[PDB]
Amino acid sequence: DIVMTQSPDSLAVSLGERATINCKSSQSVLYSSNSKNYLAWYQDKPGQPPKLLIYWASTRESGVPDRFSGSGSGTDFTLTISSLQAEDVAVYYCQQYYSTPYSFGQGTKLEIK
Ligand code: IUM
Ligand SMILES: [Zn+2]
Repeated sequence: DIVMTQSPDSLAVSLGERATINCKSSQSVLYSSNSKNYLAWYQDKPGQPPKLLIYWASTRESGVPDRFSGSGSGTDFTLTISSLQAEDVAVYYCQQYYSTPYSFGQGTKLEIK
């Protein structure tokens, strides 16, 4: 199974500062025919359903501000929030949908320092 591993498990960043979250896939999720990374990022707020933030590893979902940026190819991916705002507090998850069963990381709890 393709296993997704996030780092760190928890991060306390100060408002206005940058938060960086890593996600590693056990095998490449970069499809050579497409040249696309089947990697997604979700933002999950307490008690709320998860919201899709970025897909194809770097494409932002409609409405998502550009301070959220996803990058990486193959096996190493990153979610960088430039200038963390109070509403950014949530657990962030990466997911691969390269091949079934689709899998997620254990999440990274992002908090205001
Ligand atoms: O808080 U919720 O998937
Ligand atoms: Zn901009």
